[PDB]
Amino acid sequence: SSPAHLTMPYVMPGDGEVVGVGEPVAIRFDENIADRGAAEKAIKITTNPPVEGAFYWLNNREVRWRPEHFWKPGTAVDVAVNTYGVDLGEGMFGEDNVQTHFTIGDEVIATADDNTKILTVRVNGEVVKSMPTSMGKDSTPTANGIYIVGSRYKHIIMDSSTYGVPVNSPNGYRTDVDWATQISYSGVFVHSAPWSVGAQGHTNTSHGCLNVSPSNAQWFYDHVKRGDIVEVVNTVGGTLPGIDGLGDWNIPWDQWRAGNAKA
Repeated sequence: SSPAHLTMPYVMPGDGEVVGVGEPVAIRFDENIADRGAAEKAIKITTNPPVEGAFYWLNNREVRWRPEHFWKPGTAVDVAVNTYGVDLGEGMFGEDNVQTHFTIGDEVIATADDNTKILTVRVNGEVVKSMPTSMGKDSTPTANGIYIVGSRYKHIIMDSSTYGVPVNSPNGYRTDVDWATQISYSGVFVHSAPWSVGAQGHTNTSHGCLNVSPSNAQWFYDHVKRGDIVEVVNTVGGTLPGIDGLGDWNIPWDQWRAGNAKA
């Protein structure tokens, strides 16, 4: 198989998953797609209850599809990527078809307000939990906007070595973190921060992550799922880029729906 001439699609969420109301459909190709319009035409997304949605490309290989507003809980989504033998541009053909079926679970929206420094978790519109947080310092602030819950980790190592920065160096690090819920590809997590417990709810002290107590971070880890939402408001930061990877909802609908198949 030639990487220039054959490409395989991969769809997320996986088959049979239950995801949050912020989860887009993601179709990722293992090669660059020259004809984005062809790829979009080959993908059929069925929703029940039916809802309008549209495609937007985050990069040369990954397209996302979502509705204008957060999904309605209980919605069933069927995705048919019918790319087998389809010309995806410049002598590049789809290698296979892929399918997924998934459903949307409860609406879970956690709001962090820099005025109160509380992260308030709402489930189907009802407050179920409040937790003190310490967000990014004025000089390294947490960006405002809408974040989608991604991967979670009971334990994770943030290692500078991965970026070529040696651990034993001024900017180097090899850091152990518990109960880490990823909310941006750029590396924003909700996580256990035993080191900032006294500041949580009061003063911002972090590098941009949402520091919470060990117990509250375990709670968060236990009670969220992929596609749930974290909203950050009133920080001195900018807005999370729409093309972060988990920042899809920061792109206004009129921009999203116009797409970038020809842009």
